[PDB]
Amino acid sequence: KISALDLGELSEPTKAYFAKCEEKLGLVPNVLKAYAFDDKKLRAFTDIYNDLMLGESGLSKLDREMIAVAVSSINHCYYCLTAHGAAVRQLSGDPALGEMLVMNFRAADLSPRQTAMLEFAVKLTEEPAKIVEADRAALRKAGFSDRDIWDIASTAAFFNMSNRVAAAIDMRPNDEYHAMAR
Amino acid sequence: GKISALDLASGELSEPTKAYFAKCEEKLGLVPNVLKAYAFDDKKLRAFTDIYNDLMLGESGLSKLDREMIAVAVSSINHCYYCLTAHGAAVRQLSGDPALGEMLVMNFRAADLSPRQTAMLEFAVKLTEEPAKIVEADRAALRKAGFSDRDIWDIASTAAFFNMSNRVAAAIDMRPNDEYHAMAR
Amino acid sequence: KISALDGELSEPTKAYFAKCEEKLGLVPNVLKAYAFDDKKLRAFTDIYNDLMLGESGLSKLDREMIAVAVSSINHCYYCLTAHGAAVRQLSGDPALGEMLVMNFRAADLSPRQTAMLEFAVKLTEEPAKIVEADRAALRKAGFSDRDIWDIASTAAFFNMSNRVAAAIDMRPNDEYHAMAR
Amino acid sequence: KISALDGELSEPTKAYFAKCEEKLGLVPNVLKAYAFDDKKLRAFTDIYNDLMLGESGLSKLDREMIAVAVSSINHCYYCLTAHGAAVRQLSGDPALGEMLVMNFRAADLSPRQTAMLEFAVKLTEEPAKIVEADRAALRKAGFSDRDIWDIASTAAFFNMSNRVAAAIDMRPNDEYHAMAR
Amino acid sequence: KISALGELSEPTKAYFAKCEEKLGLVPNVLKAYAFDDKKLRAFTDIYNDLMLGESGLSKLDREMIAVAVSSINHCYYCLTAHGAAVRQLSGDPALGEMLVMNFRAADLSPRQTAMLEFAVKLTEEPAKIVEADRAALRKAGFSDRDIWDIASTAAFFNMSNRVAAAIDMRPNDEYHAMAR
Amino acid sequence: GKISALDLGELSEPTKAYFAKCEEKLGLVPNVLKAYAFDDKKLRAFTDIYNDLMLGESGLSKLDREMIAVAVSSINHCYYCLTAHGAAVRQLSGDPALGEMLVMNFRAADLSPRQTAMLEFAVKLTEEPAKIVEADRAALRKAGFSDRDIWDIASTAAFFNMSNRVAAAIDMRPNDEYHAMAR
Repeated sequence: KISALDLGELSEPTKAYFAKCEEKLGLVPNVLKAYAFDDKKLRAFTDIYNDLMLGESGLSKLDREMIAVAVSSINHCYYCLTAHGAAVRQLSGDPALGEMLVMNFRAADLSPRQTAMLEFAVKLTEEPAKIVEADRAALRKAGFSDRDIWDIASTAAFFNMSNRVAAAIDMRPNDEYHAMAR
Repeated sequence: GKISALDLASGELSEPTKAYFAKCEEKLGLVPNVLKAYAFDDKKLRAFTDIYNDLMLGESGLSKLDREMIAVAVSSINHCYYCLTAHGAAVRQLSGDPALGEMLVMNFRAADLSPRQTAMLEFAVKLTEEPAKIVEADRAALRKAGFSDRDIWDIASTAAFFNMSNRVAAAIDMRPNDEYHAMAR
Repeated sequence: KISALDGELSEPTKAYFAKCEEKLGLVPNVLKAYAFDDKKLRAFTDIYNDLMLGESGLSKLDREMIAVAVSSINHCYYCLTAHGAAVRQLSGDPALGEMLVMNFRAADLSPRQTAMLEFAVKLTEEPAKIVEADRAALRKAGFSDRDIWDIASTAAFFNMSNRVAAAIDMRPNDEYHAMAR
Repeated sequence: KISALDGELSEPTKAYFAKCEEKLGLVPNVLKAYAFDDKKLRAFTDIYNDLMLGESGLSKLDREMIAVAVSSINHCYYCLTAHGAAVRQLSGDPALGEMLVMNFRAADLSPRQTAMLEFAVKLTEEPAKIVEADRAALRKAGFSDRDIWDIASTAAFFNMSNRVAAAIDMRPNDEYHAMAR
Repeated sequence: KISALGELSEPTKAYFAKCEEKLGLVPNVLKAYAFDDKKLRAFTDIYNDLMLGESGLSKLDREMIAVAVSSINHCYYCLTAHGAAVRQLSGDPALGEMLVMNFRAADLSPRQTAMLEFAVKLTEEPAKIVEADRAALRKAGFSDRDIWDIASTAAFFNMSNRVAAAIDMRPNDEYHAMAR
Repeated sequence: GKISALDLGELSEPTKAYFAKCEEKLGLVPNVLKAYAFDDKKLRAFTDIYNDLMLGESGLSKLDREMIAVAVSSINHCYYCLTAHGAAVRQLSGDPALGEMLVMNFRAADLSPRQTAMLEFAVKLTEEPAKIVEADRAALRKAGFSDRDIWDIASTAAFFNMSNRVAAAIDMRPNDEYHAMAR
């Protein structure tokens, strides 16, 4: 079961893409399978995911994965802590960093720059109503540009969406994730 | 004047974006400020409009008004000025009922909603406040209200998207168009 | 229906409503809810009028702003409608009403206004946790101790109003929605 | 000090305090805090006496119990002290005062008293979420619509009292601590 | 009914004889563990060492932490029992009341304030403790061992509150009238 | 390679002997035992309570109890305990995935009705212990737990509410060995 919801054969272009996934990764990420009932939806998801997590940014790819895990920790999202926790381990080379981010980032002995980024993602996840100029000013003082700030917010905001889709439908992450990068 | 509290530079709009905005303006009589926020990268703008349109306007077992109701209920919980303004105006427009618009912004429990609409909005509230605690009984209750698994998917997506949207606007102090306020009163 | 709960009005109350209808273009629905007991109606109108229209270091708009911000946290349909109308009216600024109903942090308020609303928010959300630095912060913003009293009382009062309205499902007048847009 | 906030009492206020002293053994400090404006003092005592002492399908103990349960959620030192002593005095059971102050769920109340308190808790913690089902639970426990009003009103009022007290750090009289032990 | 969930051993009978003579009652919490003498011993040892052992915190400091924590958690048993201890140790019936109710009304020193504010945050939001929180305790006049002792006292009452809560453990009637 | 953020020395010979028995049985000395080793009386009292509760006779299996520990630790975001007891769930279940699920969100795990009722009670005792009523015990009994089970469930949940708070307060650090174990 990739989820608790019941939704056709895959379209030719999704089979093409999934082939690519299986060639590059060992596997087709289950989130893509969840979306595959509707190619418009699949394509719009992959378009945003890739721009946000892989696009050009002052944040590294690992920065963004660390934001994704921090937010997914607060929300207790099993799919995302699994998939993106594997990504932190893999991108960092540090199996322990992935566990700490999954459990409590305050445990991690992060740099000031990384702390500031994650503390903002925390407030944005927990109490969006309360974000004020002082919260932006804290990121600037940490050395982030305003476009960096856009990218931190966008990433944190995105995972607030991803967590809730996954929770809503009980989406299951690939079993291969668990053993990777340990 | 500023559409957000970030201090962004920007170059010219691409000719495709100028055209696209010419049509927003021709149609809606405004270019929604969120679109202007994403115009620094046509890549992002296209991503945004694709997801928004499929979500809010594509085929669904949810009417367009149901989805604007989910948008506003979620935005009410998170106290999102951008979204309450913009989707509040959409609810008043689509229903033809300015008071309904106001109830959803303030407290949807004050509106005389069908059991179906209540079940939908109560799921959205739980997904907004405590996504860790969603269980099969939550989905079971939507099914008792008549929703298909594809509908549950659309409710969850709509509610999810607004949790993202509210956070992007909150994080950067995004400013809704002044014109929304007076519409459909 | 003015509420979810179930004879004739008194002559004093029938005449009180004649006047409201003259001065305002309507009888506020809260007055009709209390109308089953004139003792209770008089008590309410006495506290309401002293708090909102009486003497204070706060302007009447300052107090309507506090009312809306508290009602916003509590999601009170009656009070957001009624006092939102009042902010639109007193300020001449339809957008300001909406900001206060939705999120006051979007509004471009003075430091004094901001200080006043942040206190009303803490008193609404965690009154257990008020400490002397909450009072010290009002003083820095320039509030006397009597202004602090008035802010506290205005905020406390809509914590009661929000809860009566919510309990009984009290309905605001339709005309409020169209007003001052 | 009776609060953390900074002339003479009026003649009628001095006479009223002399009478309190005789009838109660003390002048309630809340009355002293209001004594800077007799209008406000009056408004306070009118609403208080009507709510707490006026005719209702709720006993006087029922209403003090609501008061203390609200104050306990809000951690109001003034009200837990003053109304806790009221519960102890009216019930003649010091243990019951304690339970209500600490956690009413330990008390072993009737199904009626538990229905009433569960509604006051919800109204206190999440007024945004009150629905018809909540009023329907009161009816099923035997309350008339007018009791529902009185229950709501009592709980609403103490959400205002708790906040005025907390905002200004209002201090209860020392004598309450030893009362009815 | 000490709770909402028989024969005592001879030692446990002896031990209850000394509490009786020393305290004027047998704390109900002891009666609730006395179905197993080794769980009773385990409890008494940890309890005694915690509240009565050598520490840079006073016995009263520790009893105040117990009450502030119990107040946040609304624990009838521990508010009653440790409220009594605070009244008795301090000599001040009002102080016990203030901590049961709201310690911010209490007029404590900056050192006592820092202590209870840390115990509060640990009770409410243990996920968010940080070095700045420990640096604020040092600033208020606490050692590293005093931080361990505060944390352990606060942590223990977070367990006690939850066992009492879970089984509806009832405090002794006699606590209520004491040191008033 | 610090066991905590506090200024915490020279172990007694009995304590060193016990730690060798730890290496022999566990492959490591739990850092929690090192934290307590400044005083053997405290170390002794901790080991006594811990072992009775986690290993002593009980209607709950050892795994049942490690699951209550991880579920509580998950709510409180306790890095020490999620690490140490996450590893114990993986080791006792032989199912790496189950350890992850309980650390992340137990509602994802394919638990029996009975197991779910247990964790649901652990959750409420963790989040809102003021609100525990007879109806919460009744639901455990409907799930088929005895009252001695209810007590053990409550004691286990309670205990980790303390353990998490001591760990968080002093920044106690779990052994790096835990992270690779039973994967």
